[PDB]
Parts: sequence; structure tokens; C-alpha cells
Amino acid sequence: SSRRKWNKTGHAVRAIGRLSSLENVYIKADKQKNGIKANFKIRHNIEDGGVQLAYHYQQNTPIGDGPVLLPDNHYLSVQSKLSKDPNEKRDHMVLLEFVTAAGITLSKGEELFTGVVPILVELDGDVNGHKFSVSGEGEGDATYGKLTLKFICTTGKLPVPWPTLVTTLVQCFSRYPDHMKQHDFFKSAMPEGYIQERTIFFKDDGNYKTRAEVKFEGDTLVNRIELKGIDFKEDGNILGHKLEYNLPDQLTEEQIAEFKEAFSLFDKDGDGTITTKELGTVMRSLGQNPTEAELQDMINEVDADGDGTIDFPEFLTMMARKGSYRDTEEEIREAFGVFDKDGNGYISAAELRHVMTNLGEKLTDEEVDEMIREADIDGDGQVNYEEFVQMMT
Ligand SMILES: [Ca+2]
Ligand SMILES: [Ca+2]
Ligand SMILES: [Ca+2]
Ligand SMILES: [Ca+2]
Repeated sequence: SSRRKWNKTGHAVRAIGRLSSLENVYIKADKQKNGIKANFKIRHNIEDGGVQLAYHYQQNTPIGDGPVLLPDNHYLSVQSKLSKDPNEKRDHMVLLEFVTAAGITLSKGEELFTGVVPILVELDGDVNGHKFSVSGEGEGDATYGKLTLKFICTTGKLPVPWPTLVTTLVQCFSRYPDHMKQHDFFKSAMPEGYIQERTIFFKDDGNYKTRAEVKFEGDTLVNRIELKGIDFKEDGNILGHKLEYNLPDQLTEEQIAEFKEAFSLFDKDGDGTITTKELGTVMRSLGQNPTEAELQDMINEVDADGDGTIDFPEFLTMMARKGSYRDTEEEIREAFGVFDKDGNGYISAAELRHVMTNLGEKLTDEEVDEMIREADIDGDGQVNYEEFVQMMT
């Protein structure tokens, strides 16, 4: 009962947190090279709690002379599942991906991706002097933005965690909606292909420099990559293999139920969609003052159909992703600061009362005190950072 209030409010706060962040693959045109630039952020869960961030900068240039499509600013959204082959002795990765383009509200090479295309991947790498090779094969179905691939480390033991290689290991398989067909540089550069260059900064650790050639060889789409890693800590999350491999399908029906409870705090008229006005209302009642522009930006970050609203499914998707990948300490501390309005490091009854009252949740002072009780571990009559965290898991 009180836990439900903590989780509902918590989920609402973390939802605004997510809508404030930039979690997609952001693509912009680069006229100087008739290609595109991209930038994005990857969250890698750390085995025993915590998250390792990987910041990506990306550049793509066509290989051929033929005309290509230069996109308006937009993004790709990616869902990955990593798994193992039960009958594989070798160090390997089974990878399933769904990639979809969005971010804009409501070519010849494209023809090559109408059906299922075979894929081959070859990677030679060197990180802090630890050399390795990866070879992968599978297929892509751009109609659904689907990729399915199996990768083998052909030199024995992979000296870095599989998850860190994923973004390096064919964005031409992304699904562009009809109203965005003209923004698909990747397919447009086919069959001759493109060079794709990245630098990937692992926070508080080393970096990768990758150069890859993505093109058709016969009927097969082939990605050939070289990767150099430097400045890695030998006992860090990467070289020390401290990153989790997979996340669960989870979503205990109770979790979805909680997501829905959070959703209905935003959807105050119960039409199954959240507007800029609704998102705004909640944000203000939490003590923020975003402008209409910002509201539109936040919605566009998750607005799959481009209708300018967050509908219930889009919200569920957003929350499922937010539940998969852990938040940084700073993010949790900001969430905390939403309650800890004086910044003293402690959530007092008066503060929790201010929040719940402004939120519209009408309860008695005794109910507030009960919430504090449910949260209070050490018994000081307040909620501190650590208690907050242990509450929001
Ligand atoms: Ca609504
Ligand atoms: Ca929508
Ligand atoms: Ca306080
Ligand atoms: Ca306490």
C-alpha cells in the first residue's frame, strides 16, 4: 500500500528522468563528406550493481561516387538481446536485434533490402596489446529492422566483454518508416557501401577506435572492421570482465502493473496517451518549469508513431528499457533531489508531504509518516540516499 505509493511516485520520477536523457542513436547529415555523423550513449550493466557508460562518436562516408541521401536530423532506436548457444564450446555471442528509425514527426539501394539478406562480419582487434578476432554470420530483414547473428571469437578467449563489441559488430538493416524513407543514407549508399568510423569512450577507462567497411560482396552484406583499444585499466570493468552479459525478459505482471500506475499519473484524463500539457502538469507539480519546446523534445525522444504524444504502449516500451539498463549515480541523486528539496541529504516527512500534496495524491499526515516508516531503515525518522536506493529497486 505505502510501497505502491513509493513505487508509483518513484516510477513517475524516473520516467521524467528518462524523457530528459538522450538514449537514442542520433544521426545528422555531413555535407562535407556526403555522409552522416552519429553520436550516442551506451549503458553496460556492471555485474555487482552499477553501470559502465560508453560514449560513441561516429562518421560514415560513401565508398562509391553515386548520389546518396543526406538525412534530416533523426534517430535510431535499438533493442538487443544477447544469448548463448547451448551446443557451442567456443567463446561466442548469439545476438538478436530490432532497429527502427524515428524522431521526425508526421532510393535505388533500398531495393536490395526488401527481403532477407545474408550477413557476414569480420573483426580484427587489439586492446592494450591483447589481440583477438571475431567472425559472425547470420541474416538481416530490413522490413522489420531485424538482425540475427552468431559471433565466434576465432582466436580463443575474447579479452574484452562481448557487450562492448555489439555496436561495432550494419545500420542499413534499420527500418525506416514510410514518412522517413528519404532519410536513409545507409541503404542509399549500397551496394558499393560505406566506411564507418567510430571512437568509443568508456568512462573512467580506455577507448576504442574502429574503422569498418560495410558493403555488398555478391548477395551478402559484409562488415569488415579493425578495432584498436588503448588506455584500458587491466583490472577495470572491460579487461577485468566485470560487465553483465544479458538482461532478463522479466516484466513480472506486477512490474507492468506498476508502470501502468505511473502512466495513469500522467494520463490524467485517461485517454491512454500523454500530451505535452499532461507531462508539463506533472513536471510543474514536481517543481520543474519546462517550456513547450522542451516538452515536445522529451516526447519526441520516445514518440514511436510520431503523433506528438506518448501513448500507453510507447510508455511501456520506454519503461521496459529504463528497467533493463541501470541509472548512473548522478541520475539516482537527481531523482533523490526531487524529494530532498533542501539538499540536506535527507528526505523529511514535510518534504514527502510537499511532493505527495503537489502531485495530487491526497493522503493524511499519518499516511505520509507511514511511508517514511516503510522506507526508514536506521530509524532516524527520515529517508537518506542509501535507503532511497534500497526503496527504488
Ligand atoms: Ca491523456
Ligand atoms: Ca506517439
Ligand atoms: Ca531534506
Ligand atoms: Ca533513516
